[PDB]
Amino acid sequence: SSVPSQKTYQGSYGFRLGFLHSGAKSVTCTYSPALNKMFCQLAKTCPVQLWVDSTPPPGTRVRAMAIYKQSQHMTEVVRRCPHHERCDSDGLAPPQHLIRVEGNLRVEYLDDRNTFRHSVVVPYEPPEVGSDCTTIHYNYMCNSSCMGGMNRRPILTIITLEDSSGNLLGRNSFEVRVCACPGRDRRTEEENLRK
Amino acid sequence: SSVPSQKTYQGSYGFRLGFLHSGAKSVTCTYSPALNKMFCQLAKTCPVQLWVDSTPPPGTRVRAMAIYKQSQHMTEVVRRCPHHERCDSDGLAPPQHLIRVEGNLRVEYLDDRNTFRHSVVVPYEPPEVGSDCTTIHYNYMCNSSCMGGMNRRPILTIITLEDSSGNLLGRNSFEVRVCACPGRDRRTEEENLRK
Amino acid sequence: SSVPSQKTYQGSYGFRLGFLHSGAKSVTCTYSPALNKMFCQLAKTCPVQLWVDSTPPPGTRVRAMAIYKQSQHMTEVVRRCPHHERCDSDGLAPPQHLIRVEGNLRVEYLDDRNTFRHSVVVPYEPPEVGSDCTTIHYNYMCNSSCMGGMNRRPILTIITLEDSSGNLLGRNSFEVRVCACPGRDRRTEEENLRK
Amino acid sequence: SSVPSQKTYQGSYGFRLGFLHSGAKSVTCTYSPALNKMFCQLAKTCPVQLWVDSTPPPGTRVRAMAIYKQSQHMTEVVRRCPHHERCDSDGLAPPQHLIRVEGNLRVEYLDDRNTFRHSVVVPYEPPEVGSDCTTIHYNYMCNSSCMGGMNRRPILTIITLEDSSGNLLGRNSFEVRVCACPGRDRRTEEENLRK
DNA sequence: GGGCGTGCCCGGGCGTGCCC
DNA sequence: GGGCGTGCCCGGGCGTGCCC
Ligand SMILES: [Zn+2]
Ligand SMILES: [Zn+2]
Ligand SMILES: [Zn+2]
Ligand SMILES: [Zn+2]
Repeated sequence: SSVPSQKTYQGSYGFRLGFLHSGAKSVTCTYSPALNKMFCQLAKTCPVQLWVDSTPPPGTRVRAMAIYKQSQHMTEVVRRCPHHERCDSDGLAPPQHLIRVEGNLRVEYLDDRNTFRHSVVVPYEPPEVGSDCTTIHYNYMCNSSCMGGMNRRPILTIITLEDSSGNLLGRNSFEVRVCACPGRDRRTEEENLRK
Repeated sequence: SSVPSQKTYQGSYGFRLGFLHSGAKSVTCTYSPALNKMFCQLAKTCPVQLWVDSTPPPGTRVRAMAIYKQSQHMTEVVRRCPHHERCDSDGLAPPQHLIRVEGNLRVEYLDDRNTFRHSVVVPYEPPEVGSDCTTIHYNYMCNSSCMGGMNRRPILTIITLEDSSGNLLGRNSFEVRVCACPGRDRRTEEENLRK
Repeated sequence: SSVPSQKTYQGSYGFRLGFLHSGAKSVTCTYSPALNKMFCQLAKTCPVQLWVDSTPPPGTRVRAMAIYKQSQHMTEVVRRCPHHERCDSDGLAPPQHLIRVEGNLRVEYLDDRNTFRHSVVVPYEPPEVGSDCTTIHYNYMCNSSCMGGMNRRPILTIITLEDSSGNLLGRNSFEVRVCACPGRDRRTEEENLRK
Repeated sequence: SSVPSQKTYQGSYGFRLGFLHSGAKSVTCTYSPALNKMFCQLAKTCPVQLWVDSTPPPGTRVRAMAIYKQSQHMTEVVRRCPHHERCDSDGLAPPQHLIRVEGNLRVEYLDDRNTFRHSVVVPYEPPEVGSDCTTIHYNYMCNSSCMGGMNRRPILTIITLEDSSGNLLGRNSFEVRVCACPGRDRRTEEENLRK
């Protein structure tokens, strides 16, 4: 009961995610729709669009949390490796958190008091007049390969729309690989998929 | 009267088990429907799905217990071998218990006061809206071959749906082999079966 | 400095070891001169002859100690596995000791206060008028394969002739394998040697 | 002035090092005379022989210290990476130290008060009558590749014979690679050398 | 962008107590 | 005495940050 659900849930507000088109072997961030997987470099900007069919009420929040994808590792909390944990904080993000948000004055970093899982939360803001969507800029602060952290294990990022009390309004998820060469690794994984 | 029943019993709630599809000679966990037998590596995650036709009431519990499959050994309590008993506790599991549950804050480990058999219990949780089933992650903390423990003897795991008082609501079981090479050993035992 | 020397040392008294001729796949004990290696079954009698060119003085003692043969394991104390440690004492031998002596009223079992290594000691007795030699009956109380004990690692037995203070008068050694089928395993290891 | 000398110096006592012959792709430890380089697995035993032409006086000590081989990295202290630092102490070795000695009751672990470099020291012991030499068992507690530690950089181990005050009596050194497959990597580096 | 690292995954096959 | 177990040794080969 300590691993959060990843089940997609558009909910009453029609909550969906969108991703940008990207460029290179070493592109900073690129999303594979075939794999529903984001490939990015350590600490680079990963834009994620939030789409809704209708505006949720005031006090709605947007939470991001990583979990390991594989059954064998689901119950292990995703955290930064010891090496990077001792390195690059912005004053708000605790050094142990993998996922950060940039460019948001109201960001909150949470350590669940029962599961000890990390997450990062911002208020939901509606798009400008109109718009079609709102964009959050996430950063992942370890490579998937980091020894003593993710240790080459795939993760999912779970994005939830929640009320102020943490009740679920919507949920979406995508896989992530943080690596040196996102364009190479996207092409490799897509070719293995179509094989 | 000191060996528990293994008789299948879907009961009033239509209680059934499901297992995941698995990958390798040394896959960490794989289930053989032909043998109704789980093959897994020591301490690796063994996901088991709980299916019900209708939700049981609050206070319902899910218990797992191991017994030796063969008549000659049924009356012997299944325990960890002395070597592994002295090794890896998570703070909750007594070191003598073969079966653990991972990722559940409400787990209880029991030593029957009359039979001295071990079991591990968690509360039953209904699936998310939606979902079709609930999944528990079990771990087996000795190999089937462990000298002074299972000593190469096959075991059954008995999963029971129970009320708070221990009254039976449903029961299912499967055989287990804990070994270094679950893929090899599943294939070997399936080939011997079809011979 | 915590691993004892195995260097052969006949010393002033011309101290040498002798071994009996043996019979079968599952002979209880058999010695390979080609390998300088004793093969025996768990807890069976292993006769070792003590030869001297001249009688050492009163108070001389005979000590036996096991060490792992391989550099990678030399610094680990040789002990019985947890399973057998909890099983068969004769009233004198501590349950953790691998090597016992049978049929000697003056046997002593020692745990070194600095290295924690085990040994077993008897007084040296001269041969009868015649013889030509004196024989000690040793027992090894785990198989080489025992999990959590020797764990398939080869050992040496070091036999030392010592004065009452532990000063060295002579030293000899031989390799040991404790196993179910000493005759099979001797033939296998001798054939691998001559290959 | 904060990087120690590696210059060979047999000194008045004719101090030299010797290495054992080794076996496999994944042999636990193997020494390349062509490269004057030790290849070993993390935490496995690395035997090093100490040879002298004459016995040094009482109070003589043997120190081992690691430095980075390349000019670009020489001035950086060699330490364990953060991941392994937080893992496996024997009660004596500080968790930050790369080099340990096993099986010696008089080992000392030092952090230089001026350079902050680590070293491990044992008393010099003369060979037995027999023997020709004395052997020390070293362990290296990180892989050469460890992120945040050696980070794929080659190191030298410097072994010094010293009086009680730290004055130099003799010095020798060898390169070290700690890796998963010492046999493979020795063969690879020897082939590159002869190219 | 091409290509070398290097811990670890992968299947082949040898152990070794015990069944026959 | 013949022969099957079964954890682990063995070499082949894929990773993936970083050198070129
Ligand atoms: Zn990291
Ligand atoms: Zn066990
Ligand atoms: Zn034993
Ligand atoms: Zn390390």
